[PDB]
Amino acid sequence: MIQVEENEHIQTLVYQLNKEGKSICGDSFFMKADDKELICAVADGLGSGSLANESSAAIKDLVENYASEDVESIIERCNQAMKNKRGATASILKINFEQRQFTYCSVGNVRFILHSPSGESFYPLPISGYLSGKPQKYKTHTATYEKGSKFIIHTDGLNVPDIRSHLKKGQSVEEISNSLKMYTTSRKDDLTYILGQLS
Ligand SMILES: [Mg+2]
Repeated sequence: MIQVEENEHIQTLVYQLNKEGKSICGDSFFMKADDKELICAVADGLGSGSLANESSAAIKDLVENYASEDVESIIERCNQAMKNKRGATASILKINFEQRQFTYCSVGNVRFILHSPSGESFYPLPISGYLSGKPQKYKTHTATYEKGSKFIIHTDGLNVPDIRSHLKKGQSVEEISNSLKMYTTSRKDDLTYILGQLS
């Protein structure tokens, strides 16, 4: 499944495909852009079956409902919802277009890379553990992006040797998605990513 969106400030693409032979996806995402801001999130539930989905879906729902809150507030609501669930790894990104500012918070192995035309990339290491409902010490990143920046948020189903290179070379989110096609054919795990290109 691919879904694309565009406005004056960003173009996005969401790709999601299940593990080969698996009916219920354990990954979830949420994406919403208006003329002023973007909210998005990607999550990968622990365990299997309906229980992995229950966990990542709870995140999708909370990010949509609480989108106006700061990322660390949203992720903490997500953490509380994991109590008595399998838990999930997750990443939450908010962008304010007028300021060209983004904020980011994550726990676990859902990765985020933002590539600047200047050749700088924001590429945090994964934070160990997962959202389990137990106490977290969140790390929130706040920074300015330059026009022309491109980014990806992806679950562990996408395993690419040099993701930065794909972002640098691609001229649109459709091109970057096509550039990643060889990593999507095996379907060893659920695979979810969100691409963005920022004006
Ligand atoms: Mg996974």
